[PDB]
Amino acid sequence: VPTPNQQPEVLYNQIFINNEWHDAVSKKTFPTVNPSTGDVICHVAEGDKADVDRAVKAARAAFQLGSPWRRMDASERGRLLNRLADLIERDRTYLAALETLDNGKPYIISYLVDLDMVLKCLRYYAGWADKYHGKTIPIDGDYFSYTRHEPVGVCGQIIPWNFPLLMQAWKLGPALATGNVVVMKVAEQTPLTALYVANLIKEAGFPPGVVNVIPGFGPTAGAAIASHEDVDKVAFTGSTEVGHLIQVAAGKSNLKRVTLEIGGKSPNIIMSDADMDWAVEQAHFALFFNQGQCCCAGSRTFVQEDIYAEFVERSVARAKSRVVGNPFDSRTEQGPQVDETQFKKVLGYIKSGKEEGLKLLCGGGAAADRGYFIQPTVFGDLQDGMTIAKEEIFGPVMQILKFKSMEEVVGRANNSKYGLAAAVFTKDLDKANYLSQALQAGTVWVNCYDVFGAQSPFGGYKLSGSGRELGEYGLQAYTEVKTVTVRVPQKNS
Amino acid sequence: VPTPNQQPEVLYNQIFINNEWHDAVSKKTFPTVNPSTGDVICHVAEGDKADVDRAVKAARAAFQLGSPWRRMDASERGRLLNRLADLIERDRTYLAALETLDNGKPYIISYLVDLDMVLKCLRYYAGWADKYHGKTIPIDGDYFSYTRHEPVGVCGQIIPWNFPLLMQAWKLGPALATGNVVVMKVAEQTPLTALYVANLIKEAGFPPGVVNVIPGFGPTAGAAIASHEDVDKVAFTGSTEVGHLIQVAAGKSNLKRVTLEIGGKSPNIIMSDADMDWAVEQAHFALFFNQGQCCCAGSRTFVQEDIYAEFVERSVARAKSRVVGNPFDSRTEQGPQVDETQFKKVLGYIKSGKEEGLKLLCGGGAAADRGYFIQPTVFGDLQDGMTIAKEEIFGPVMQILKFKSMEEVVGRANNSKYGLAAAVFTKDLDKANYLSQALQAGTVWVNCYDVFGAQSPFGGYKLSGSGRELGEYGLQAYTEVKTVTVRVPQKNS
Amino acid sequence: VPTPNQQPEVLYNQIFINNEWHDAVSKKTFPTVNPSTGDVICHVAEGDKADVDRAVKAARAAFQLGSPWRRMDASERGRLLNRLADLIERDRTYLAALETLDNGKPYIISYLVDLDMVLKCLRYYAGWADKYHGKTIPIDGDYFSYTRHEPVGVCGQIIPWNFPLLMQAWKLGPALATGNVVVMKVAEQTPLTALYVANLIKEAGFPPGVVNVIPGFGPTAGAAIASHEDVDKVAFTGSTEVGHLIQVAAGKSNLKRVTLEIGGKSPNIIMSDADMDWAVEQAHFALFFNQGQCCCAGSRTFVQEDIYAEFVERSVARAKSRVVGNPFDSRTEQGPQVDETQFKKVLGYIKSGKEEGLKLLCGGGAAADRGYFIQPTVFGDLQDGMTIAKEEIFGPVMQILKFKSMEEVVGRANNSKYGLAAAVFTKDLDKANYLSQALQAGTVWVNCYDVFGAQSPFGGYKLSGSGRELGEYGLQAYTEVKTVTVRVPQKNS
Amino acid sequence: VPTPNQQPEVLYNQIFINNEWHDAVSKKTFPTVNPSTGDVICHVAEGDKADVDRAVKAARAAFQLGSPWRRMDASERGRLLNRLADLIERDRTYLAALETLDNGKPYIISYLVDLDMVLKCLRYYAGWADKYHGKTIPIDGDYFSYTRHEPVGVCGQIIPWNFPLLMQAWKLGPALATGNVVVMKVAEQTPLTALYVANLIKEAGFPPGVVNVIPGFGPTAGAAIASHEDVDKVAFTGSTEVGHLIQVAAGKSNLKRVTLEIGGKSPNIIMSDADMDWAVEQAHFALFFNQGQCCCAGSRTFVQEDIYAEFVERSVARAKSRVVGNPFDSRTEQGPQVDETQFKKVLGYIKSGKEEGLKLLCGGGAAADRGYFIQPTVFGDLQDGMTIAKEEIFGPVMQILKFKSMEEVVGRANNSKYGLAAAVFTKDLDKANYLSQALQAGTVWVNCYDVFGAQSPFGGYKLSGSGRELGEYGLQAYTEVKTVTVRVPQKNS
Ligand SMILES: NC(=O)c1ccc[n+]([C@@H]2O[C@H](COP(=O)([O-])OP(=O)(O)OC[C@H]3O[C@@H](n4cnc5c(N)ncnc54)[C@H](O)[C@@H]3O)[C@@H](O)[C@H]2O)c1
Ligand SMILES: [Sm+3]
Ligand SMILES: [Sm+3]
Ligand SMILES: [Sm+3]
Ligand SMILES: [Sm+3]
Repeated sequence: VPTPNQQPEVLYNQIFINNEWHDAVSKKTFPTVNPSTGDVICHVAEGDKADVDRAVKAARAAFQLGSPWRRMDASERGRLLNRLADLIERDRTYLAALETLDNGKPYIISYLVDLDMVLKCLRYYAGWADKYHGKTIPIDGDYFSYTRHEPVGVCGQIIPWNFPLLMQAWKLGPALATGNVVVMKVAEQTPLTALYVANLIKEAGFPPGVVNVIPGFGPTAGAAIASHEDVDKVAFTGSTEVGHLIQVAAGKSNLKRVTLEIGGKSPNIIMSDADMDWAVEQAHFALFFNQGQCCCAGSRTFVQEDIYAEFVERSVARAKSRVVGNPFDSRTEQGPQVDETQFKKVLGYIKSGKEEGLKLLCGGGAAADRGYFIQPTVFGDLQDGMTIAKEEIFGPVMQILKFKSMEEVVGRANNSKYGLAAAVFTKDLDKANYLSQALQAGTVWVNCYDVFGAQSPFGGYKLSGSGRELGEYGLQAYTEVKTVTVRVPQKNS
Repeated sequence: VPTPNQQPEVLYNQIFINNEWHDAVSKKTFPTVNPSTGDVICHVAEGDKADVDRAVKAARAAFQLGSPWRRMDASERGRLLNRLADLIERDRTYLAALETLDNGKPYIISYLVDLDMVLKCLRYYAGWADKYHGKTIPIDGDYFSYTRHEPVGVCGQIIPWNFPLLMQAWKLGPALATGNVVVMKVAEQTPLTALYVANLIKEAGFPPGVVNVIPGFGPTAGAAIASHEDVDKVAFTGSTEVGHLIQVAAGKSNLKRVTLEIGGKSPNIIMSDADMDWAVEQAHFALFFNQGQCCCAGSRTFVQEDIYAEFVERSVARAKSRVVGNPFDSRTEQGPQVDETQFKKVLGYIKSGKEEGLKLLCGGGAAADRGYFIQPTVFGDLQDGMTIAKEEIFGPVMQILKFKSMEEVVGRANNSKYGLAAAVFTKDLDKANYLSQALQAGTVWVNCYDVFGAQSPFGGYKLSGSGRELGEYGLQAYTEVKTVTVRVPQKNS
Repeated sequence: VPTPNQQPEVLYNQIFINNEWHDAVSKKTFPTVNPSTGDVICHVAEGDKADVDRAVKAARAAFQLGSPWRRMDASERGRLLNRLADLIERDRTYLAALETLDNGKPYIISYLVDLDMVLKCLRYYAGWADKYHGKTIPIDGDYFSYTRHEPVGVCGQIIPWNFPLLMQAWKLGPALATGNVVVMKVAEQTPLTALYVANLIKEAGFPPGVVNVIPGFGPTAGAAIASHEDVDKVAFTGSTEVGHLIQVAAGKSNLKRVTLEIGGKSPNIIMSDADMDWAVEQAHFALFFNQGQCCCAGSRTFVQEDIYAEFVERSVARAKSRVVGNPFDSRTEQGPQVDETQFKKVLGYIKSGKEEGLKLLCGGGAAADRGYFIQPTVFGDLQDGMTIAKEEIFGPVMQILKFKSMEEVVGRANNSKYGLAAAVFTKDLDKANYLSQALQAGTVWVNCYDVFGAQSPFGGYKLSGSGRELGEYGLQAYTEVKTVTVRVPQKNS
Repeated sequence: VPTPNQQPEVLYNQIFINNEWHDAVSKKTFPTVNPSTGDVICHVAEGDKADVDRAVKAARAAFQLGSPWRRMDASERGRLLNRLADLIERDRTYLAALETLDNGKPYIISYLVDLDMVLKCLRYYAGWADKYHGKTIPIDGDYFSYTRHEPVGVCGQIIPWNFPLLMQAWKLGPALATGNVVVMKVAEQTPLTALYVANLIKEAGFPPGVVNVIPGFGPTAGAAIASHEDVDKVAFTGSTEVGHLIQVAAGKSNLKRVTLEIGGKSPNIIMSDADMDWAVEQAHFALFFNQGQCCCAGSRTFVQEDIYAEFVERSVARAKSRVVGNPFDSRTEQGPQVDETQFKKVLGYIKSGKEEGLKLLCGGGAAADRGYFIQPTVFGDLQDGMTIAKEEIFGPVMQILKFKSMEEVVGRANNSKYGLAAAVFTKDLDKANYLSQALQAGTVWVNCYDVFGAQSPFGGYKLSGSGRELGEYGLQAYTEVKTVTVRVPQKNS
């Protein structure tokens, strides 16, 4: 991994509309902070409804029948998505460092994980551009019926701050591959990298208006997109709380298509026959990954009684060794929580757990006096009714529950409003299969966790979402089907 | 066509839950009227939230992992759907007669069109039960990734009164084929036929709880389903106005999946090289079909100037010959409008058109003093800004507009909030191709209209809906994808 | 199971062409024998090239563009396939008894297994008729490219005698569902049942010429189809030896499409962790099923040393209790071998095994002096180089080999020219996964054997075939793709 | 178009096996000639059975389970294909020049057409690598059935000389995208470019043994692959004559999978309402393109009598202006015929036509005394029974036939053993629709010709082939389906 620049230059910090950078109509700006220090990195333009409106107009124009983007070859769309990937790889070290600076996650991770996954995502959807065929349908009568899978139109895409570059990639990949136009609202906590990529979009040769990126706040620029009378589809990734708002906004207005990838409280079921060493390390990763700031985190580790104590002993030991520190330090495994708000938020949960009567196995407190660092906390002997066993903590706080039978664990694991993911650690074939099928989750990892693939769909089962976001499934939400039934002289098979 | 019984006996008039008939919790009932006479056919149980809740519980139970329906083989689901089809065909004369008595549409149509389309739909989806495969995905790393296309859960389906039996079949086919459970709310204006088929479902051998039919009112039983914390998905077909409500209800509550098949103001573009005889008859059919009570009706007939006068003269002549009368009379082409409220509503539009300054070419008034009959009205020389040229009349009121160029007609045709369908009559290949691609509609009929096929998707492009309802596409909304990524010792191609 | 008629009346015994029964052009006939007695059931007309040519002519005519069959709705094709299934079910008792009478297999099997699987197959493909869509392709340039999945043409289908009715159904289902015409050659050992179904085809309402069934001999009628200048595609199921002949014939002549489903030597790998009770019973079933006359039979039972002795002991015990007798007796598990030729052939193999130096664990000799009955033989301590461990015996002769490691078993199991199927019995997830992927077989059963599903494909990996025969895959070989690229004034997404 | 090097350096002229260049086992070589001069470009190694065997071994090893290639991620396969495309583009000018030097086609065409199509094809299939999913099948009973789309194995691919680089790309694209290994036999008349790309494969980072290129002769190296006991599948593109041989070879040997892309005699139907200017130029292109050396050339131009005379007059004038000359001259439209053998072969046909009694409208003779140049010949008033109207000329010799009705032209156009392509020029929608469905051709071009797209399949209907070569269809032939049915404790929907 290339040596990063612990202070990457911030080259772009405005609103990107029509391959041009401009300030907010109000000239307002908001600060972005480096979570590791608490110092302001720079000031980004504060987009609002006016800027959203301007962007939507730009996007609508770019989507007009006969525009370069509409007329462009599907193959060339894939070409552009690949060119974008190339530029991103060219600037891999810069983007990784900027990501870590803006987000807090370990540089090594931003580089080897995030950027790799961004590249693999864009490159994956570049190949889908000219392969998402429609169908010729054998209708009754003397007709020739077929379907056109055309773009849904102007797509509003709102993303969170946990995986800035990646969440952007997840949205842009299928949207652009299907020939859609975009008006994206990036998280105010981490806007720096998306803006840089926005410029790479221009450099890649994307037609003006195709991708519009607007930095700003939620109920401001985000809501402006959600209830816009000219945004055809909205893709939202964030809190379940805001998810409700997004959906309600669509109903009250444009009646635009909605897809939501939201919160979770994923159960991590460990059976007695599970390989301990593996089950332990993966259980650690499943929850602490990305400062515990992951939607599909295994927030409820259900360990079978026969191995509970042992597992617990090992989980605590691993949490005890987990190195928290400067994101840029090669040996730092845990960086700071994205921001103070999230910092105090997490601590509030640690407080709740202790108060509701939980076995605090690892120190639940700040790890430093400067950045927003929190100690890898592990709570033992959890009860389903406890807040920390119900609510998404989104911080390095592990919950370890004990179960006896599978009949029992299935019911318990499924007893949640969330249903984004789950995992099963077992050596037995039948137990793996039975559980996979019984768990009401968008993704069930067997003998592993957090395994993401551009080719495999991701999504929620209940209040954790609707619609899938990767693979061929990711193209569906970005397609408007058109049936054309033509009368023919005489139909034949 | 078998001679019907002008007065079919109403055998079922209660709430169907768990293969059993019960009265409403409140014991309240509401009358159902025969639009041809204005007399009450009988009184149906008035379902409300309480009944909806009891139906949802029955549905949830039927969906329980390990229940007969869950464990049932996909093939047997197809068997049950076919069995249902057979029983419906067995009772074809009865159901067509009852349909006509409760709805108003001509008996010949109920029999040859509706009932035929009902059978073709169910029989089509019976074949999909065991064929909607999931996928094995070539993911990166040593894993085995695949997807499970599982049922979405408890499906709430709300249908209108224009095609009672058909709208029900449109909903039940894909829902049942995919292994889902149903809580259906039937239109208060025409509940009788749905209830009969409800019992046929029991007789077919469908497990109790799988399909629950609730007769009642909209803001009552309908809203109860839309905002239910235990209904996983809602499928709505009705007005765009109510559609907003359905979507907002979902966001404020369960965040359930939503699909909307709503209103329209479909344009019927007639080019000068169109075969007159055909273009005229089909343009007549396009708007007057089913008492003009059709979502995708060609409510805006744009005739190219070069043939405008001639076309209009023939349109009016055709309207003048259109026989309005007793739906049971074999020569009756037009029955009465579903109910007085719709009656008064249609006349209100004829009034608007006149006042807005339109060429009333065919008498716009009642056609009788008994039932709810209205004269096949034809308005000529319409202007896009006129209400009747903007709003969905849903009655036998034809609007004929004139255009010069295609560039112009494309823009005008597309100038609408709706986008459910459209059609183009031409002998020219390039004009057919160009327009079909240019019209923002879920269905574009070329040289025909109202051609529906169980195998071809149907849906709206803007405020006319979201999601498709037929063909393979009709299965999507009823599927919940599950990605199972299993770690393997060593992956190989 | 309905009490059969020990002596079913043979109603049809000629050549079926154009919904009509006629004798062979030569008026020749050949006898069909009841293997349980050795007595002639009746005499069937002997078709040859002359009759095949007449049939092909009939088929070609029925395939003419504009014929009722070509113009027929895809849904109607499905309707006809369903009608055929219904009639077959109506005559289930008769067909089962006739099957047993002419084949030898136990009546209970013919009824509960064969006939059920025939119904399930036809019913499955009925649903495929109107669902095998083509595609609209997003080609570069101003074009509208799409594909038509049309019938391949005149299909010659040659079947074996092991599962008469079933093999017929496997061929007819996909052929007719895709709109093709048929020229079928039925096994001279068991032509009776196929002929009866042939007439049910007529009764179902199938257009004349669409399905032509020709009873006769191999190098006679079979070869006549194989090298016919007007047969578009040949589907063969038989011996690997004849398979070579069929493909060579195609290349020599019409260059028609070829698919072969041939012989096997399927390995059954039982690992130490396997549940004995089940592994032993399924291992018994995997080999002895249908008088050991099954292409995918587990002809090489590789038992892991740690449980070899124990396993063998039980295999033998089960072999010893295996009831061989009158197919019509409820207690009969094993009927006679199809015919004398196969009887002597099987005995030859038992002879071989003994001479090759094998542990004869169960008597390898005739079980009666009347019909063609053979004692369920079990050979222990087999060596890969032994003929009985190499060649397809096709009789109740069990081979039990011993293995130590997976690495070793994989290589050994794969060391065969055949590759039709394999099975793995384990409780371990990783072993199941690893083996499934490592075994070069068209079907790998895990913890079960001979599990067939109309929805899952079946086929060979090497000298055991080419192409798949069930599920959606079974439609491929019966489809001819046509790309239509039309010039459009202006292409848009 | 960059100025080429009229004498590009030949850097590679040996056999490529294991990313290494070696001479033939016999040390024999054969000359490769420049058709424009008749002078020898250089000497290439003459591969034979021995070298094929060597290559097969290399490929077999590269395909071993656990190999870098077998273990490689499908995405990485796509990455390698894209890497190869980049290297090919990097050397576009060199490759174009070398292609022209060894083939004879105009440099401008090699550059803007051939190389462009080469890049487009490879880049297209790069995207397929991780997208050709298998499926999870809803089988009956307590099982989990799914399919694995695995590589077929060692693929032998034999290509002709008309589009050297492109034919290679058509084979390599799907083969490599699906994870297969290759043993390719390149045309003795034009081996130079394939060999250079062979080295670029090495440079791209492809594992050794994955692609082996062998220059040599047909009945020698070609047949050695066709009848190899270890080549799992053979893909052939060449003459129908040799096609028979290839298929026969497969049947006599390994029983390997076969796909043939062979000769044609495509009809070009021009209706009276066809735009003359366009129909005339397209008709010219359709036959003369690539020195008339194109499999799907419109060698039977059926002009509707009403426009016959006029069309012919225009066709002749066009042929009369067609510039034949030095392939490297910007003004050259027609280069020399690949080789003397083909040169005399074409002249033989011109002699035939004259003798058969045809209207020689344009000089049917050599165009120069140096290279292999032939004058753009046009024969008028052709009769279906004439040799030149039946046999593939494969040179610049146009056949113009006259027809009266559609019914007539359909039957005539279809009266051929070939069925590779066809075209229809009409302004009428119904005529276009009717004919497209009526013509038995793998591709029917409407108002255009020779329009190829990596996304749309190409193939023959009769003696012109079997199987398709582009789009998703191109992956089918390179996939081996494996059904894995696992027993599960309890199956649920
Ligand atoms: N893959 C499968 O689906 C499948 C299924 C069942 C059986 N089989 C295989 O079939 C064989 C058992 O059946 P069989 O003894 O009847 O096979 P067989 O080769 O002797 O003959 C089978 C069919 O082909 C015909 N035929 C025979 N010789 C012919 C020739 N020279 N040219 C053209 N047609 C000819 C026969 O008359 C009969 O109709 C075994 O190899 C078994 O494994 C395969
Ligand atoms: Sm927030
Ligand atoms: Sm209402
Ligand atoms: Sm034989
Ligand atoms: Sm040759």
